[PDB]
Amino acid sequence: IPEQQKVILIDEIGGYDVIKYEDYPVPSISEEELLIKNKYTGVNYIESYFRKGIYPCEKPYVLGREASGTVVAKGKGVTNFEVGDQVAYISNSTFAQYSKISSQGPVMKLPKGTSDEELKLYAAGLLQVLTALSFTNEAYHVKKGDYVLLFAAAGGVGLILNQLLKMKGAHTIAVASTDEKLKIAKEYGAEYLINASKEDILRQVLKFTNGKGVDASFDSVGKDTFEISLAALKRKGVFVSFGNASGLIPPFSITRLSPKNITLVRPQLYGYIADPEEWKYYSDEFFGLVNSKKLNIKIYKTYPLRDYRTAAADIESRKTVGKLVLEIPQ
Amino acid sequence: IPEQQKVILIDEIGGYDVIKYEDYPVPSISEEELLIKNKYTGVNYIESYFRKGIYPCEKPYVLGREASGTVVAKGKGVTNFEVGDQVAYISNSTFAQYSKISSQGPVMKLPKGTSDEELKLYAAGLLQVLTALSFTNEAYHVKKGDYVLLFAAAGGVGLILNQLLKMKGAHTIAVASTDEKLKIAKEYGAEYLINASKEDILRQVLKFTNGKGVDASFDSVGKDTFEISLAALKRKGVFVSFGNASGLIPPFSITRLSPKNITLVRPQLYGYIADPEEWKYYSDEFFGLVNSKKLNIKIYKTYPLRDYRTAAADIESRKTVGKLVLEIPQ
Ligand SMILES: NC(=O)C1=CN([C@@H]2O[C@H](COP(=O)(O)OP(=O)(O)OC[C@H]3O[C@@H](n4cnc5c(N)ncnc54)[C@H](OP(=O)(O)O)[C@@H]3O)[C@@H](O)[C@H]2O)C=CC1
Ligand SMILES: NC(=O)C1=CN([C@@H]2O[C@H](COP(=O)(O)OP(=O)(O)OC[C@H]3O[C@@H](n4cnc5c(N)ncnc54)[C@H](OP(=O)(O)O)[C@@H]3O)[C@@H](O)[C@H]2O)C=CC1
Repeated sequence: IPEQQKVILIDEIGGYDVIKYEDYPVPSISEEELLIKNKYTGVNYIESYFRKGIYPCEKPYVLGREASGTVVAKGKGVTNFEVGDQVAYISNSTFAQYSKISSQGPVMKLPKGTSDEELKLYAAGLLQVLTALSFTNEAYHVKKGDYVLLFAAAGGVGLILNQLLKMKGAHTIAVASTDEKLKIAKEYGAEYLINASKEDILRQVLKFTNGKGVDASFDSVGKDTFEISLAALKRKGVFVSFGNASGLIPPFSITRLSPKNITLVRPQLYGYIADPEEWKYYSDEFFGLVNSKKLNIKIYKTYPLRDYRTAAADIESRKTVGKLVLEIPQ
Repeated sequence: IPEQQKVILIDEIGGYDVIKYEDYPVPSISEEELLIKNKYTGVNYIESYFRKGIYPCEKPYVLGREASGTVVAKGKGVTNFEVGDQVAYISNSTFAQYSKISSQGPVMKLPKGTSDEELKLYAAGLLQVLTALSFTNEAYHVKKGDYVLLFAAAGGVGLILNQLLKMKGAHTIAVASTDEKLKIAKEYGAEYLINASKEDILRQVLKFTNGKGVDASFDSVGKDTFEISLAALKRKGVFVSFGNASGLIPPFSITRLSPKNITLVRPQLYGYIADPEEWKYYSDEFFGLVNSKKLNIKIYKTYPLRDYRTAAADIESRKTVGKLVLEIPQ
């Protein structure tokens, strides 16, 4: 195990030029930790918030949220994992050849002899599926018959949400920026389609819901959609605001939730997988759905780790559908 | 039916001197409305928000939220009520000898022979019981074994919540400004007591919840308890912010709900009794609980309508427990 490795990091906030592919230390591990050599890591929109200074982080800051790979070292007290075990896990600093995580943390042991193709699939699906599952179970518990507004409907999280909402018998009103995206959203389970580049979103939502509004809004767009979601919600509806793609929602007076008794939730994945029991619940569900092919994980493109800047530009351009994946160099 | 009556109104914002006991027209009614002669009307803290300019209202503004009385006139299209019916109802402009409401609104027909004491009881209990029922059913669905933080615990809504939370098998952590008030909260079902005037609230909450925090906070205090509730909540906890006794909560970034996946609700009673089906559900439940004295309605003091200003001063002084009621001389 080397002293140094290649990672993607940022030294400061800014545009794509601040993304660096550089030598960086391999982390040391404690008695309960795993050292994992990564093979694949998923691209997630959140990296843009850190890069732009929307979310704070101590810099130099190694990027990444999830990875799949192989345990190459373990602490003295680790019995639930073996060296050579193939794993998928949620962790920072995963745009890297080597990352560490607690053996008690959000790491799942994959079946022995898992292939590289499957490893890529798990790296592509893990974070976004866990997010979709937990947000539709706990943030707002989606019921059969619910009308649900879904923004960024053909994106990574969006395509998983489409599938889950269909499975649950919800009526999904999908919003995306092109007709070609909405076609894919439909393929993935969306019932009603709104092209935000052509149509009045609120007017269409009210049309599809008989003027009543939606039971819940799963809205990852933030600033530019806040007023639309609030207006589109039915009385007693639930607003799950879970992203900032168009910017942060400015500070608001919670009195605005009152006329329609709107419930507000601004969740993050971590808070639903924080215990071993919560992690086992959702990671087991993730595995079952993906393995049985009940959930499809659409991969837009795979890029070498050093090409993350291209992936960042692609996803932020709004051109993409599904998941972008980065191949970690051996 | 007279053309003129007496009411309590405000012409402008300010202190108690702006509360006026004034001549005012008896309202004209539409074909679907009832005219009700009031006997009793409850005091509610919300009147302070309108008087101080915290909540906007068109002035001159007649005060009141709830009353009990007798139907003295109805519109030609009304068949679900008769002249002579005794009623309990939720309506504005009820600090008055005569008020109107839609026959399709939140008004309930009381049994023939309802006594004067019962009329008083219903006017004392209606708004606060409906609030407590709906907020513990829908705003946050209280479960057996939940730890629940309760501010203003010996107040009108507070004493109802203490009783309901106990009935549901929840564990109430009651917060109030004196030991004497807390003794009453305990009598009404509180399991834990915190004197906000001399204790470290968060430290006591963490003691009582064994470090976990509360499952929900029912917090009617607003500005000055915002931070404490957020800190006191368990991971995945629900914040039911439902009053502004200390002032409005200033605008804040909803990302502050993210570290603990906190659900936020800022409900108003109306939004849970907005249609005939919802109104029937909660008003039937209110009646059973209050008529049977399963729920106790503590009356602090009864004032004549003309003396609302003393009641306003009393409740705002923080010296009161339970409900203040206004009696209208007939
Ligand atoms: N709270 C949490 O724990 C998590 C939150 N997220 C959030 O969910 C969202 C989806 O993540 P992910 O699947 O990685 O990304 P996506 O693949 O969905 O890409 C982002 C999409 O957002 C839409 N969008 C709307 N407005 C803008 C804008 N002004 N600029 C750029 N894109 C915009 C675009 O679709 P279109 O053009 O069709 O509108 C774009 O394709 C992100 O906002 C992300 O931050 C993701 C995972 C966990
Ligand atoms: N959202 C809704 O639909 C409804 C909201 N409400 C709200 O619920 C709360 C209770 O109403 P109600 O029972 O009528 O009133 P209360 O009888 O509870 O009287 C208000 C109590 O609030 C407490 N309080 C805390 N901080 C302050 C402060 N800075 N100034 C004055 N009082 C303070 C006091 O108790 P202590 O000294 O022990 O702290 C006081 O006794 C109110 O905030 C009201 O606006 C009521 C009904 C419906």
